[PDB]
Amino acid sequence: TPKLDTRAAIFQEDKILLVQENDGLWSLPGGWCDVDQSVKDNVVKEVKEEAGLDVEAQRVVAILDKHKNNPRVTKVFILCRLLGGEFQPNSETVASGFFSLDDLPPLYLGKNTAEQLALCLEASRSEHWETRFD
Amino acid sequence: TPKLDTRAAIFQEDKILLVQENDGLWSLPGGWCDVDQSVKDNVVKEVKEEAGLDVEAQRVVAILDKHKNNPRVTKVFILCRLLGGEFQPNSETVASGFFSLDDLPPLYLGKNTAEQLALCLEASRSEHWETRFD
Repeated sequence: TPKLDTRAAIFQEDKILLVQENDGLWSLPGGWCDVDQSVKDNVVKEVKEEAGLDVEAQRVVAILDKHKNNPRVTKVFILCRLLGGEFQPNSETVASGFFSLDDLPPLYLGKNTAEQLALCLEASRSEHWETRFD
Repeated sequence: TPKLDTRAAIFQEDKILLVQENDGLWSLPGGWCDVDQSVKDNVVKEVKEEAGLDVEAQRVVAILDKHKNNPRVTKVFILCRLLGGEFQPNSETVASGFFSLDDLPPLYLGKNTAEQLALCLEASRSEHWETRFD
């Protein structure tokens, strides 16, 4: 079957949380779903490990086919609510920050486009949401 | 990553479409997601192949972990809207029908519980829907 990728979208003052990798590109916390873990458990653990943050998985923004949306992977964008924490040294990422969608840092487009981040912001602002899929 | 399973929920007069397998058990059309196909393309093709029906993928009912909900699989329940067609001979299923949730036939519980079918009915009746996940 297609490989599962999970991405967490965390907002504070409508600014999105992004993590920076060794190559200097920025992306939503996430990655390939651990075989023995569910989508929700996987995003929450990845946010803790990559951004030092405690979050609660809240809403499925979108389930998207990488080939149709990014430069065989099914990508699950999960809107998460911040509980707390702070960035800590780790083997996966080197920095994190809250970024305005009008002034984004260089993105790892294969992981998340500006369009997908804008979709996540719209999901965070909506009382009702229709999960997108293709 | 976990294997992806897609299930299509099709309603007519609030009765759900179920397909019967060689073992005499009934389930929603679906199966493991083809590696080169998206979730949507995969459910639509599986409905055509298993039930002889043309449907349009509409809504993500739920993305559920098999281990937490059924007797390492991530299950995607998709609400589909019927376009037309009729049951035809095939190598996967032997019959199909619309069943009332108050009088269901014997189910392949590993594929779909009565609870998951009831969840799909609730999604078909709701103008707004919050996609469930765990």
